[PDB]
Amino acid sequence: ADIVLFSGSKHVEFTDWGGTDWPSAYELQPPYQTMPFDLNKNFEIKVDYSGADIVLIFARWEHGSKPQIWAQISPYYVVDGTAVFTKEQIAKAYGSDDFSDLDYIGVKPLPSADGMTVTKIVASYT
Repeated sequence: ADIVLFSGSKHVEFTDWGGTDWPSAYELQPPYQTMPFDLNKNFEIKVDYSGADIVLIFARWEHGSKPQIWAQISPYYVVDGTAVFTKEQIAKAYGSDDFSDLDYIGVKPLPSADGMTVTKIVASYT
């Protein structure tokens, strides 16, 4: 499967850390939503984009005395305008590939002048 997570054209503005928000090309909260792809399989996220450097985030909020994880990864490669982030890379930044307590997944720009445009996001099994 090539699962189409997003298709079309979505332009995002993000200029500075001081701002009112840090928007996303694409976001999921695994505890509050059905997952559109399987995290226990060996996935890749492929993003067709333009403009700002893009990152993929897997986050677990601080709970009790288990600390917050904010695992923010750059693509494995970007080629001809498509960034590819792999499970290996995110599982390494997250500390494990145990995504049980996973709270948030986002595809987000880093600060720029032009912002980022996304035309397509795909989940893929390796």
